[PDB]
Amino acid sequence: TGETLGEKWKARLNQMSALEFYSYKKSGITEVCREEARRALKDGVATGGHAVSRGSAKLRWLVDRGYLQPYGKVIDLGCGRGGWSYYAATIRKVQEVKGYTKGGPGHEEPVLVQSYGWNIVRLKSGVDVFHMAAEPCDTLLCDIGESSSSPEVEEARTLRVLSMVGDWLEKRPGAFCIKVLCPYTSTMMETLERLQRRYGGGLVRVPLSRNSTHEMYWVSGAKSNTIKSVSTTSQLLLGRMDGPRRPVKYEEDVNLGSGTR
Ligand SMILES: C[S@+](CC[C@H](N)C(=O)[O-])C[C@H]1O[C@@H](n2cnc3c(N)ncnc32)[C@H](O)[C@@H]1O
Ligand SMILES: [Cl-]
Ligand SMILES: [Cl-]
Repeated sequence: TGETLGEKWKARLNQMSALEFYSYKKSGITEVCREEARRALKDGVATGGHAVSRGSAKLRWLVDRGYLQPYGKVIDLGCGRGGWSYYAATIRKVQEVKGYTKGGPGHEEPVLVQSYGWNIVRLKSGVDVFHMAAEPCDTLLCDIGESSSSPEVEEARTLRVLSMVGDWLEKRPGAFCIKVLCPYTSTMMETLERLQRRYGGGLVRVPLSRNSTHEMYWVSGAKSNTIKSVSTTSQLLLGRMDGPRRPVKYEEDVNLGSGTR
């Protein structure tokens, strides 16, 4: 034994041919079509309302359902191109958005557009948040955690992120949304129970996530049980391996409009 449902999922995923993998990875998931956004942004459209990444749709999914309620000064850790920061800036109660990402050679760089509220956004590349000192904020967002074929690596990278965000959470933001790349190992589930006892919130699987990642979002507006919410997600991803391939559900891409606040 000792294999976790998610660890069993990850092995199977590892044992899957390329062929099994790419019909699996989107089997039955929710998705936005980026074709129009990607073309407009390539051409230089800044006021067409496009999201700079699929990230805006994911945060929209959570905010549309109250899984979190951004407000005040938003900090966006690992902001990449900025999908979460620009989405944050359209929300009425939000007043300031500060995004930080590493950028450079292998890493997404911030994209400058003029979606609604763009003028309260500042994205800063060249920042390794692991060496950034924590600062107060009202809404704490973190979308760091890069996929790996090894679950030991994914655990390691998730633990590293979670230790870092502890210092930010100790400043007591009222709202938060933290990517947990690997929630599925025994160490992670225990760690996550402990964090939830101290800081509240709970885990949510965003259905725009692909079947090839077990990521879940630790959000201030959930009250869910760690073991049940993570195990439920492992069985979901296991069960989409055994059935025949399901179609993708598209939602509309986000229209972030345009204009200053
Ligand atoms: C792919 S994402 C950004 C997704 C974003 N939420 C959106 O909607 O566009 C996570 C980002 O974290 C950056 N990152 C990874 N490690 C980092 C670190 N130690 N410090 C700062 N940024 C990091 C990656 O380059 C990556 O672009
Ligand atoms: Cl990472
Ligand atoms: Cl990452």
